[PDB]
Amino acid sequence: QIRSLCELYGYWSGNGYELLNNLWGKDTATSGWQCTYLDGTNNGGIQWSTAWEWQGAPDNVKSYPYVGKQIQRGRKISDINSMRTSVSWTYDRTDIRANVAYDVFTARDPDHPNWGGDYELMIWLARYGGIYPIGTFHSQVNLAGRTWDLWTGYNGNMRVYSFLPPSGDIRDFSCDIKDFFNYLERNHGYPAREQNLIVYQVGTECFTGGPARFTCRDFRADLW
Ligand SMILES: OC[C@H]1O[C@@H](O[C@H]2[C@H](O)[C@@H](O)[C@H](O)O[C@@H]2CO)[C@H](O)[C@@H](O)[C@@H]1O
Repeated sequence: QIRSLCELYGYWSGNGYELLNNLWGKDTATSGWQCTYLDGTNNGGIQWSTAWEWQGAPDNVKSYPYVGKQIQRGRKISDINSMRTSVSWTYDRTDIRANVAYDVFTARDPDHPNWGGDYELMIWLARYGGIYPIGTFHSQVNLAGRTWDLWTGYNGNMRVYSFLPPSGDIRDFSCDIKDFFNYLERNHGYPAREQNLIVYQVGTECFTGGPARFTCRDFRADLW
């Protein structure tokens, strides 16, 4: 690895991307740790991985190490035409409580901190160990060439929309996240004309299990 980010909130940025050893829930663990590795920045993308083991509090996320596309504040979702992204990943085992997911926060306050927002949009590519997203099942949705189970609910005052695979995982994925926002704007009254983009990320939410290793073989993201 080019960089090993094993400290709490160990951080790298470059090429308009960033990487964080984002162990935001680790104090709920009874044992374990996690490191995030920058493996490469080849071909306009990022190659990275994370290794971990956690015990305790099986409904509590311990971490969400992520790669993020850096974005400028003050861009309304309605004024973003496209958020094209692809990811290729593997997990070395699936007998763990964890997901793989895109995470996007938006907020009416363009200076809202990066830990949250008014709204959260997640696109889950894996659902291991019997975990649930925030909220309850809403409806099925056709986007990005797939069918999704949409779940909705609240994390504090933040409304969370999570799009889940009905079965299996999706280890190679590409999409335009604006398709997901446009669907929410049409059918859920999502106020895209007053919501600003805060973060644009992919990573893995880790609850319990391991030793486990997530490998992001390639990540690319753009927006226009
Ligand atoms: O806490 C935020 C985190 O929640 C995760 O869902 C939890 C949920 O908080 C809890 O109420 C329920 O009983 O357990 C689930 C896990 O199975 C959610 O999966 C994450 O996306 C979210 O970041």
